[PDB]
Amino acid sequence: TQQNTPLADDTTLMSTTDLQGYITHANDTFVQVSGYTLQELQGQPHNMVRHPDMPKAVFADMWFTLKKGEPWSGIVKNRRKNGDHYWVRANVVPMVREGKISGYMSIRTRATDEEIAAVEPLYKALN
Ligand SMILES: Cc1cc2nc3c(=O)[nH]c(=O)nc-3n(C[C@H](O)[C@H](O)[C@H](O)COP(=O)(O)OP(=O)(O)OC[C@H]3O[C@@H](n4cnc5c(N)ncnc54)[C@H](O)[C@@H]3O)c2cc1C
Repeated sequence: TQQNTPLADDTTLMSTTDLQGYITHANDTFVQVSGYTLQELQGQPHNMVRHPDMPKAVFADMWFTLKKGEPWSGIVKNRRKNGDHYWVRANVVPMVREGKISGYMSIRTRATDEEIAAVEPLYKALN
């Protein structure tokens, strides 16, 4: 199925990746919503969650901003294990340890559907 899974108001997905984007930890809500357990996520890139409809230009601008040491945010469409889609607004922030960017943490809330209708014409003009 490709249908939408409506998320609750308190939905707060949080995860941590290394400098190459491979997941190092994931909170319990990310495990429940994504359908993947913690051990299946650890040591895996964050693209197993990526929905194929998401443009390449969205992630290219994120890593350009992240590699500059700056935080990034945007409306993201994700994919579950069964394959249902759910929109979020990712808030990826570079993690700094001893003056060095050690990784990136992100807190993903539920996307208001009005942010979806504003990027869908832009997303089909991006990829
Ligand atoms: C903390 C964190 C949380 C994330 N959460 C999500 C999430 O919830 N959903 C989601 O879909 N993605 C998420 N991502 C992005 C994920 O890691 C992938 O980069 C994304 O899915 C795109 O990878 P891809 O190979 O599928 O597409 P690609 O074809 O690789 O993406 C297009 C462009 O992305 C750029 N890019 C991707 N990875 C890198 C990299 N490591 N270094 C430099 N440039 C790069 C390249 O310029 C490339 O041309 C997250 C990343 C981080 C760091």
